[PDB]
Amino acid sequence: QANLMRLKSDLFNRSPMYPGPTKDDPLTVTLGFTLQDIVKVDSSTNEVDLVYYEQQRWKLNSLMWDPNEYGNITDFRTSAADIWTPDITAYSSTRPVQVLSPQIAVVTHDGSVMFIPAQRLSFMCDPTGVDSEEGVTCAVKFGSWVYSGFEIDLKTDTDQVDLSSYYASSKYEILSATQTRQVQHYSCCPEPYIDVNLVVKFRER
Amino acid sequence: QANLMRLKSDLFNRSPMYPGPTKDDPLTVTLGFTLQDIVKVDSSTNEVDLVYYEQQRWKLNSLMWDPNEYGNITDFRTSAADIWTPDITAYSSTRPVQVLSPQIAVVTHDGSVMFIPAQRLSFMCDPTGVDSEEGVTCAVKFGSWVYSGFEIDLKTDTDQVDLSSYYASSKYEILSATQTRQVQHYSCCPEPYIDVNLVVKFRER
Amino acid sequence: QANLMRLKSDLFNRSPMYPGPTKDDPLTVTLGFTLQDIVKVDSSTNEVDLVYYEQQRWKLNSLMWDPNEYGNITDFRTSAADIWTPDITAYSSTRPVQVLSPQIAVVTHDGSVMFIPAQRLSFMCDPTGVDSEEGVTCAVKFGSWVYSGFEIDLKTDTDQVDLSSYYASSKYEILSATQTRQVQHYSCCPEPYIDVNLVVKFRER
Amino acid sequence: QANLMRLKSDLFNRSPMYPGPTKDDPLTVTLGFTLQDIVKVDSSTNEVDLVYYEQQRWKLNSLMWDPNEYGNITDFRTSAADIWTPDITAYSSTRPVQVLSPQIAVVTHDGSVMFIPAQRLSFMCDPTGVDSEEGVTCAVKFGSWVYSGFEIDLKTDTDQVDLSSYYASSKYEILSATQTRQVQHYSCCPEPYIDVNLVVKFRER
Amino acid sequence: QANLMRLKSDLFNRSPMYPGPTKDDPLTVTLGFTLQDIVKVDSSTNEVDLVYYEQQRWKLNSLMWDPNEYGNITDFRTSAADIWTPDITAYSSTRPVQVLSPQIAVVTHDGSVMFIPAQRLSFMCDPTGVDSEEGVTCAVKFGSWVYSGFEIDLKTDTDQVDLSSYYASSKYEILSATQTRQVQHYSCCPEPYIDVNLVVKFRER
Ligand SMILES: C[N+]1(C)[C@@H]2CC[C@H]1C[C@H](OC1c3ccccc3CCc3ccccc31)C2
Repeated sequence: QANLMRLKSDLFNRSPMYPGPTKDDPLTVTLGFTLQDIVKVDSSTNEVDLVYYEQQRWKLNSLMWDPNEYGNITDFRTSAADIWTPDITAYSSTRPVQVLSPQIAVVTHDGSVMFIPAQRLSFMCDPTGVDSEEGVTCAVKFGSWVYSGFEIDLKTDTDQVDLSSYYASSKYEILSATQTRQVQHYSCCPEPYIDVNLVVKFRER
Repeated sequence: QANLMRLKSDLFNRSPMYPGPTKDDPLTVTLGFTLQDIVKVDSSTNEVDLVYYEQQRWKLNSLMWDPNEYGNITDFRTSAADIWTPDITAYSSTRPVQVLSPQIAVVTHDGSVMFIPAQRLSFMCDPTGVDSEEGVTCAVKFGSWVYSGFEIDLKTDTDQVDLSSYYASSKYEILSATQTRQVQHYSCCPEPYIDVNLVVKFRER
Repeated sequence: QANLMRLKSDLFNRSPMYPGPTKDDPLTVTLGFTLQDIVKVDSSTNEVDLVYYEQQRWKLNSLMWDPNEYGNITDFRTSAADIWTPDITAYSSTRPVQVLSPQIAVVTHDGSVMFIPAQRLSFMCDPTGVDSEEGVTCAVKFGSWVYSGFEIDLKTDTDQVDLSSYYASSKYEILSATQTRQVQHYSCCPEPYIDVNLVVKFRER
Repeated sequence: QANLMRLKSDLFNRSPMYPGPTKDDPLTVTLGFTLQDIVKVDSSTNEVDLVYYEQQRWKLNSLMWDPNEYGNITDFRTSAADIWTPDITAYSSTRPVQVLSPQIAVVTHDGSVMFIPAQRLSFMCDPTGVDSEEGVTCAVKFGSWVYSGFEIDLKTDTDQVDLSSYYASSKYEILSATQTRQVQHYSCCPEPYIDVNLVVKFRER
Repeated sequence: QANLMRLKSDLFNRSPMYPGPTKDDPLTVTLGFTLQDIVKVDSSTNEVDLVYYEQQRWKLNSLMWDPNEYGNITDFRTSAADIWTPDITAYSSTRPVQVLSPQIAVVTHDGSVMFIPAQRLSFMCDPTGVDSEEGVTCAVKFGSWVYSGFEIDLKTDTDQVDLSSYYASSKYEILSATQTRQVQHYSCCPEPYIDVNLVVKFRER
């Protein structure tokens, strides 16, 4: 602990916080979903509720250190409030997202940060058909709220949503779940926007 | 980031916060709504739930900078807690407004601030009739809570509410949505009050 | 803003906060209600929900200033957390009060403070009869929770609750609404106890 | 206010906070309940909701002063966060306790503290029979969560729960309410444990 | 109190907080559950609510002291915010956990910390069958959210969940309740994660 205390002190107290990316200085955030459960479906409001882990990865120069200088410490855990985090948001939620997990990130010597909040999300989705055999399809985009693709580049490692943790006895079985990077384009504005479209196909039972 | 850190430092640490407008020193706030979804109607309580983005714009001299002096930075993003924000409020909500988006603002070198929170709002509205053609109409005024028109002047760029992001599969289709600036007077009160009246006409299906 | 910043600095940063009234040094708070809507009734728990504005006024010597010394500023707005506020509470609520408005007060050069929070309140009342023509009476008292009438004297400008903003299409029409100052005593104790009794008579439709 | 500011300063800023009682240095806390309302019973979960005021009294040497040295001030009010408070807890709640009143205490020159939070509490309780003639009896203990009877001695002034404020039109009439100090010995532990057992007998109507 | 104040000062003010364990410096946390009540099931959403005490024990060198140097004080109580706590989390909750008890820990001279928060948890569980005699079996996993088994080793004293406080009149009787230590080797990674699998078999009545 002697060493880790010093490391944390050097990174967080001697330095101002990282002010977020700029166009001259962009950042890549890697996003990945582990879909845990579809909890609730509401025919009368068209909200559906998901529980998932949202994996977030990025890398900052200002978070790098030589392990040799800190008793061979390769990585540590720290409160998410101690560091900058990206403003990744569901574009079509209907309630504030509920955080199910401690807000703690893992920081590695190479400057990598990994942050994996578990969340319950209510979002817009017409479940009409979910009792049929062919099921229904819903979609929610995740993106930075205020950063364009010039400042924050979104990325996935795979378009397969991780289903290895899906609640086996959920009221709803998952037929397919994909996470797809998209580049929104508008004649409002001569610059791109990046989101990840979480598309879930599911049915009852 | 070298430059942005210094810029934020110069603006926010060396200076006291902006103390809000005065009558000798008023401020114009521009308001605009992007209506996302009418989520829920409650006929027994006459309450209706909206999800929308509320675009807010204003301009402060104390937030200006010459880009040349900060590595050609034209704008940045910052926590809304870092700056003064107007106290725009729904005049007839029945529950505290739920914030759906990160509280982050965009500040431009000319001193412009842009803040676009996503919100869910329950407000007073008698939905009786919504199951027809011709549908039902509901209104809600948004205004400063404590500043008169002498201190804060409200404005819109257009009386058309932005409907380009309305949930196509909402339980409710929008017939029309306007945002209209009103000045009120009141027997009690020498000074003018300004609001923007959000009027939405909608029906089921 | 040059002057207001100085004024706020002089009042709030050079001075300790006001520590609340004492018996040798009492305070008068003026209370008034603007009743906005009766939202819901629950005949199964006997709770009713009101939305109202609660007008609070009091005056502190420590909040006075000569406008001439601060560029003719007569009054300003500030976060309620910057100043002492009285602990006015509903004596018979069943849920924590929900705050519907920004917590901002108006301070005037004469030492007056005006604070007008919008609130939603669930309180004990038995609505049995509300479907009749002659309606039903509910009452809730509000006073200080911890100050006796030796320290805080409550007062109203009028016993008429302001009904000029009542939701015209509420499920409940208001037959009468009064706000009445009351002094009780307790055996054990010389000190008088003050409250304002909000009595509301209402019926369906 | 001149004197009170100084008194508060002397007690709270020049001194560390009181660290809580020890076995060599125990503390008596006096508890009393004012039962305001039984809001609901839930027969499908065995939860029952109470609204009450829980009077708490204790006495600390470190909170004493000679009134003569502070302009004859006998007592003052202060935020409960300014002082140590005992960790009195319902042993069988099913939801976090909801605070209904400002968190302010009254401190007297003799070192007495009085703290009276109003709360809504959902506890365990099988209401089966509450519609019958004799109705039912639920109980909930209150006691320190982490201090044994060697550190915190609980006490009541009376075993009668104060019913003088019970909502006359509650859905439930109170047949009897007692508060009884229990010295419990657990077979895990050599220390004695105290609690106050709030026993309420009630029925419908 | 003279001595305790000094002890707390020496431990918490002169020293930085404990920065959490590292692989070169791991920590054992001992977990144990006291199951208090199964409160509610929702066969519609497949969620189940438990109330339990979660006993947590660990030991830190930095929390040791010689009782002789502090007036023979063997142990003390302190706010859990004053010390590091492990990030033990339910892996399959569907709502944020509700804390029912004061957040206070007991620290012993040997460096032991004991922390026993009472909680209400809604987690994923298909109750279909609970009305039979055989009953239904449900399972929830608890463990660190961000520390691998290289940093935090979980342990139980017993695989028997403590049932000596179970609500005798709960809607649900407990047929069996076990807490079992597991080693899991999830998706991405070469490093184990440790969990305690809380398995509860129950039925109505
Ligand atoms: C809101 N209160 C706290 C105000 C008015 C109703 C309720 C109860 C009352 O407090 C009294 C009281 C009177 C004299 C000295 C101390 C106290 C506080 C304890 C207490 C306990 C039971 C009933 C009344 C009071 C004052």
